[PDB]
Amino acid sequence: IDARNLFEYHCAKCHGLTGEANKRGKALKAPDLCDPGWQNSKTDKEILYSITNGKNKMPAWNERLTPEEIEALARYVRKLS
Ligand code: HEC
Ligand SMILES: [Cl-]
Repeated sequence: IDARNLFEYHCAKCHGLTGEANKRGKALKAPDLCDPGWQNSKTDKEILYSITNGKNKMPAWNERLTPEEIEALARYVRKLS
């Protein structure tokens, strides 16, 4: 699975290509995925859950993405630090 490319289409809209949240993401109170501080405040089961189910006001991706695709993405979110 090409998790980078799934990410940049689906996700980079808010988190930015590098995972520093851009002005769209900042305005929605997005975190900086790229931040080691943030990365260390979450687990993988937490990340997988939030992509699958949505997080506070944010929608779930388990319609548009397969479980496989969500896992690759979770592993990709980790590669941004
Ligand atoms: C804006 C329109 C977003 C898009 C598109 C995606 N995400 Fe997101 N994400 C966004 C916000 C505003 C937040 C914070 C929500 C809050 O109230 O805390 C998040 C959060 C995440 C997280 C962290 C989840 C957690 O429980 O802390 C992750 C791992 C994450 N987002 C990843 C992610 C992926 C993989 C996306 C594409 C499939 C994606 N997000 C889309 C804003 C937006
Ligand atoms: Cl999309």
